[PDB]
Amino acid sequence: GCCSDPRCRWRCR
Repeated sequence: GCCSDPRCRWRCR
């Protein structure tokens, strides 16, 4: 998953 930064939290949210 890339939900670690504000530049890779696309589908994260």
